[PDB]
Amino acid sequence: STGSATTTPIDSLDDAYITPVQIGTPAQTLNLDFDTGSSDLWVFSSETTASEVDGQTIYTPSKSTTAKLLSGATWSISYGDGSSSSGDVYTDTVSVGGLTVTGQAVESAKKVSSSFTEDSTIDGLLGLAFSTLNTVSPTQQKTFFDNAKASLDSPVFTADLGYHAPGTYNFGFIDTTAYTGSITYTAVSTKQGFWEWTSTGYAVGSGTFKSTSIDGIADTGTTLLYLPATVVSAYWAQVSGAKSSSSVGGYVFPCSATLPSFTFGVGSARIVIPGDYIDFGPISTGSSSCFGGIQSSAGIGINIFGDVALKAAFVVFNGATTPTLGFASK
Repeated sequence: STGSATTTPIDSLDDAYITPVQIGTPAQTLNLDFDTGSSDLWVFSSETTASEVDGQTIYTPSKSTTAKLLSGATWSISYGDGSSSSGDVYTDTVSVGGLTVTGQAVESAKKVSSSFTEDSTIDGLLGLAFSTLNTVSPTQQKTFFDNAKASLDSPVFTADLGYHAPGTYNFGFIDTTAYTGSITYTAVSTKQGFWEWTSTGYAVGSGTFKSTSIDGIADTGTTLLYLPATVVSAYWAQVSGAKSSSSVGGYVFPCSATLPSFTFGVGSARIVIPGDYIDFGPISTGSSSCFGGIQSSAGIGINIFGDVALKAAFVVFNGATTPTLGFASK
């Protein structure tokens, strides 16, 4: 089997991407944030505290003839961005773009933190990291990809995110028309539950490529590119007027700047992020100071190749017996 669905930026800045997911019988379509950095499929629901729902589409398990309460199971997740959610658990039928899993754990929110309520475009998250990170207790549950793997033509899914434009998540096949050149595969450590790999270095604009190992995660659920402070300082030093702002919480730069590109290594291959992908717009409405898309990972504990990086590439999440990650230019 295979599946294919279109993923669309939630706003004009590409702050996140949503992909429609069919849940239950008859189908309830929710637009979920496909997150290779977490392992829970959780949704706004008829159980969510009413004051915490503000425009999202909800899953109503009582209207699904295939939904079954998973007795005694609860979940609670806290994300690196400070957001959180929690609730109970159903099993139900879940389909993405033609690909169907029966018995998928659907984590129904009872509580969401304010940032989720404040974002009316995200109805929940579909985790695509390793099932070892799933938060359901007392019996951990499997991701959608983990449940679908055995049935897929190949045990893979691909992320092709657009810059200011729609893109595609494919399950079970590699679309050889979606990228240029070849796909370079690189090793993955699953010990932390993430798609964790080691970039071979970086360049800023037309500058000299610096060979240096950068360990980090391929995370479709994080907007920006978080890298070591030495690398981020080298990038922003090339932008006249850029500086790190403690009040804003990272590097800002004059909105009139033209940004240089940023290149990261995958083995001997190179992925080039165009400068425009690094512009996240005014820090506040009407400001002429703009927020940078490359930020220090220093307070995080891990480097994060988020959407800024991944949308420059066609990315293969290879779930073979020994998982690997593939990157191609596009």
